[PDB]
Amino acid sequence: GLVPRGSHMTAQTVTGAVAAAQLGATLPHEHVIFGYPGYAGDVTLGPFDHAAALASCTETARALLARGIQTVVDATPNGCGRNPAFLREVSEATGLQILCATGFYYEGGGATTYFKFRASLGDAESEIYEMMRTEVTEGIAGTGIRAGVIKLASSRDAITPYEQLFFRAAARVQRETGVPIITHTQEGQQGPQQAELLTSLGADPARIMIGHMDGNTDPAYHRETLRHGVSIAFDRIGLQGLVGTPTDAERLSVLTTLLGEGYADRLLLSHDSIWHWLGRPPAIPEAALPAVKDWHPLHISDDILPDLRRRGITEEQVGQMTVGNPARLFG
Amino acid sequence: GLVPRGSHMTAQTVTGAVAAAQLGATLPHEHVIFGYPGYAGDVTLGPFDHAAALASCTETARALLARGIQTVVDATPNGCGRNPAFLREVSEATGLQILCATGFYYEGGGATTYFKFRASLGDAESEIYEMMRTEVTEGIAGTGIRAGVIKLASSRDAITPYEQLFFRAAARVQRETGVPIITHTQEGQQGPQQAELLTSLGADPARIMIGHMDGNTDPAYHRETLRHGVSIAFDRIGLQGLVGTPTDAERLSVLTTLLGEGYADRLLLSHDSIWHWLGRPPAIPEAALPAVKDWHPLHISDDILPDLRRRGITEEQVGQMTVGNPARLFG
Ligand SMILES: [Co+2]
Ligand SMILES: [Co+2]
Ligand SMILES: [Co+2]
Ligand SMILES: [Co+2]
Ligand code: NA
Ligand code: NA
Ligand code: NA
Ligand code: NA
Ligand code: NA
Ligand code: NA
Repeated sequence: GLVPRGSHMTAQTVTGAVAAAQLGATLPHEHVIFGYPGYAGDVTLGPFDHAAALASCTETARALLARGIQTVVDATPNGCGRNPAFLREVSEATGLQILCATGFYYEGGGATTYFKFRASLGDAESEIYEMMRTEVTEGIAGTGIRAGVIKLASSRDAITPYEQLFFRAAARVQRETGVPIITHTQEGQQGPQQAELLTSLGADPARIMIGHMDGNTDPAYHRETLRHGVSIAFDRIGLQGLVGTPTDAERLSVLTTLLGEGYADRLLLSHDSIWHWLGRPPAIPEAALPAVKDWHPLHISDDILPDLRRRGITEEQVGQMTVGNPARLFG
Repeated sequence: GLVPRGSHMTAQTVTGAVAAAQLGATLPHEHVIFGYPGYAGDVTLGPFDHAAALASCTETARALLARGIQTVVDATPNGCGRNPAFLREVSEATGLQILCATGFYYEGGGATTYFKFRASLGDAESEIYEMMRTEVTEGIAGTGIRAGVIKLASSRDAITPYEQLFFRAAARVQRETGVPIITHTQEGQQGPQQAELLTSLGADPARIMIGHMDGNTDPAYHRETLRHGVSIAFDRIGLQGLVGTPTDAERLSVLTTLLGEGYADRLLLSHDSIWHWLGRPPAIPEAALPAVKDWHPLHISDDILPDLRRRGITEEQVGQMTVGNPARLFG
């Protein structure tokens, strides 16, 4: 198959390097804690309850370990609450391995004023490249905790000039270190584009995972993204009917077709779940209850995998998506 | 003249209440420390140097006190680096009185994802009202440090539906507590609108200061804002040629005309200066040097006031803008 080619480090979780073989079954895109940019501005009424958060998260972590999931990739952008030290707390308490990211969110949902501004004053791309490179080879906020992946995100209608500063910095870093890249696609679009862009910028397709691909239901769109030899991820499984987002029945339709055409080695599955919100706890409006009912990290282990298997998917296919793939991609 | 009418507390600086008579000459809109939303995401390479920052800021503070300026209103939005405890450090070290704000920035330069999101899920206006009310009557992040003013900001083309959530919350709070409101106008527009809106929402025009009014050079625009009986502020004096922003020569042209028509009691003067940047220190491109040369907090005391006086402005007019007005408005 296609093996990563070029410089390579070692999967750097928030508690240290780990050999690819030790990653085990993995959820490639989740969020232990998250907060939309501005949550910090609601600190007075939406303060972080460390004790409550640490207890809640370790609880969830132990439930994953109970299901054989040994590793989780936390994809929280630098502006969206990323807290390595805490993540490390959760990891050290449970034994769950967690990698964290480096990067900012798409123009519309990230804390974009800062670099959008620096961009007008100078070489922001280079500045972003330096931050990424440092966070992936030395550590974050000087804690010694390195990022295990670079997270990129784009908007619906295009990968904006601001978002591209980040794709270029990432490519530089991916080329230089071999670190993996996971991405966020907005409302099921730009998947092929990020693939064309990253590969054209020289980033290794074998270390690239185009995210939120379940956000699109036309399998032609997936087949086109996969042409670039990158991995794609149905990573919001469980979130049904919010922000474009299709139903799982729909996601599984596509998946069984792609699996049916031999794409097992390029497909990963996650929830993009949030275990503990930062800011004021979200007020889930009555009509939205069903949309998020299966939007938790135990959904794939308990509902999805059994559903694929009983449909014809093999134990080997499930094993390739949940263990094989994360192994080669982050390992 | 027009005196504040309705409930009223006491000017709440970051070190306690202070009688209006004790405010002295004041700079109604400055920023001891600031950071565009996202600066926190650049923590690894743009970390906060407390010692260096505390030394730099107290230095600046002492320079203001040396010029008779006894009070500064820090207008930093909740997402833009607001740090009451630190502000209090600077105040306690020098004796400079500082009030801090409560509020978020305009849709385009603030950390707007959070509430723009909560807005779609529920009654964000009410949530924002609660935060504001608490921060102005009880304190911020539970530190006991209360906000002395509510800061509102709008965009260039309109006061957006998101920005209006904030104008409505503020109005509620202004009506209920009597706390002052200072605002940010984008690229010299919406001044009359914020005035129409706030007053129509029942906020006291005698506790309202429409900001960044020097951003517009047509005095017809000022005269129309002033019709609502609110105060207007040429509060970016010193920033010349960046983000619309006119030249001081131009700002003074308008000012001497407004002063010439008897508007002394409704005009305030500030710099919207930043004493210490949060994040990676800003890279000032060669061509921009002149634009920010006079963009520091000693500019009005040393250059502006002497310029007005030598033009015909009286010691009493200068005294009304720099001492009288802040006294009634924040006192
Ligand atoms: Co995403
Ligand atoms: Co996510
Ligand atoms: Co402003
Ligand atoms: Co300002
Ligand atoms: Na558990
Ligand atoms: Na971000
Ligand atoms: Na793969
Ligand atoms: Na000094
Ligand atoms: Na803000
Ligand atoms: Na006034």
